[PDB]
Amino acid sequence: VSLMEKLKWKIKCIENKFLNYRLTTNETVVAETEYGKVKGVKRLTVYDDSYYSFEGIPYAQPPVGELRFKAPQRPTPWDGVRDCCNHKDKSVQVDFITGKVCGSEDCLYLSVYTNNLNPETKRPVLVYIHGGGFIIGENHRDMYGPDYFIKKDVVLINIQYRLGALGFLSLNSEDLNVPGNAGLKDQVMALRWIKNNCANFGGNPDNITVFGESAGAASTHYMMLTEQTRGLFHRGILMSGNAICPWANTQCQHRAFTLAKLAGYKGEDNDKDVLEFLMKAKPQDLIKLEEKVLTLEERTNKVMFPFGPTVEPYQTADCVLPKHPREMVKTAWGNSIPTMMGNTSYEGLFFTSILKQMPLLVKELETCVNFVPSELADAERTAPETLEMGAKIKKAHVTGETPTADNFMDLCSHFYFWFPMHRLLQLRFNHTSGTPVYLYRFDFDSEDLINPYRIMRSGRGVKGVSHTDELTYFFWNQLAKRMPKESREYKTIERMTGIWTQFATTGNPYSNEIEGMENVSWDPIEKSDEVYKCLNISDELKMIDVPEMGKIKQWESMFEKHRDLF
Repeated sequence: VSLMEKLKWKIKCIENKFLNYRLTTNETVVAETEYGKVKGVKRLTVYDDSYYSFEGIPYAQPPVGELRFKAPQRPTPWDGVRDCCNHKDKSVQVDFITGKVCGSEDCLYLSVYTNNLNPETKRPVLVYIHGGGFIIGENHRDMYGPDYFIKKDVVLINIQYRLGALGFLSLNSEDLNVPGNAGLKDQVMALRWIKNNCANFGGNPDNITVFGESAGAASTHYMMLTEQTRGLFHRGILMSGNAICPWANTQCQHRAFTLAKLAGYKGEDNDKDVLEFLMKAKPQDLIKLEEKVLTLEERTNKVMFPFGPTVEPYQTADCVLPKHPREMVKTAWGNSIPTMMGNTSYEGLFFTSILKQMPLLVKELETCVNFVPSELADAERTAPETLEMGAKIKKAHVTGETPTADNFMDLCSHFYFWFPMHRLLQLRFNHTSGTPVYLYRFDFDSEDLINPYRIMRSGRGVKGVSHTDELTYFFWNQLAKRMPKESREYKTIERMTGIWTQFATTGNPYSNEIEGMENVSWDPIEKSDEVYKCLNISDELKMIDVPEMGKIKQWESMFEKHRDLF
């Protein structure tokens, strides 16, 4: 990230600190939790509203020392008042602006926000799980501020969980008790805390919505798949992702060795000796080195991250993912709660940054074999069958004689988001009670209000609605500002927070109390539907046929002779 964006960020970081102080009040308050009393503080927003803020609530034991790489344990109770007027540190990770490692192994906290601590009726509980490819992210308010949500009468909760190798290291040796998915197991324990305590904040434990975006969407879906969380929450919103996206799980059991070797491990490839080294290593040295773990073969085959969600190699008491996600859908309790899913209108437009450093990637569309789903393609991607599936992809996205960068980013919309969404719906249809699933397409483009991911994806002065462009209208961030109440940006904030709170409360996303939904008839998807219908969210709210349907079906055609793999 460029020196100018670095200094610009440094200055906004300084601005945000002074804004956070100014927006604090002296009105502290105390709530009960099952672990002891917590002191929160009331804060202000730039729209002159206010909310009670409880930050730094522990839902697990600090995962340090011997607890590193392991399943989370329940925190120790305390008798007194715990200071929750300040945020805790984020999971150890690389800062995308600075490129330096930041954060701490002590990161298993959650935040609880609400405009009213003593409501007259118990309120819908909204739980946000952040994305960041399972390697970055945080519940800090400079990125995920509840300022918009607290206009509505809900309780909003933002959790943290362990990222990267510290969250997702996986070893085969059953004696070592590092089956993997510690970071997902962090999410589970946070849920159990939310189930059992949200009532003390005015929240209704029988009306909980979990939602997330990117890796947060995949996490939300994982929380809907696992038996570990059955009945814990009641609605799910999958924003630009799910657990059968090709980036959302990986078999990383061999990669521990590689990471230890990068970090200075001298010795042989056996799990026990690898673990012992990794247990004593400095957390920052490990995270710094994660970028180098993937081989060139893996990157070629589109493996995006070294460590993430995995099929655990043996079953433990806290096991989250015992079979592949596609298999788990077939027995998922989550299949039978109201679900909303959606994507932006140009998801893949996100990859512009990466494309600029790697022009050569656009030549991959000449045959498109590297984008054939892994489970269908051969090792070298050279089999005649593979060139045949590749051809079906190329016909779908390459528009002229020679492939373009826009062909590429369009393909990525489908490779990373639409096609996995299509596979999940169809699969889900075969194994569900028949609860509704609603689709949205976020198609609202503005450069007047933005969020920090635009800095990362080099999205300055780029038209189109990229992956993460919609977070801007849900959460406050330190790049935001007060928007006029008549502006298109403000109206979209109302519409987005409105629909989500509408869905959270009733399990039905439609309301005529939302400006612009007067002629909206928003129907759920049926298994009989050959074509998906979605609410398209731009300046106007319009029900349409999903525009990406034709390409979606083309991708499906790759499974013609392999329908059991679909």
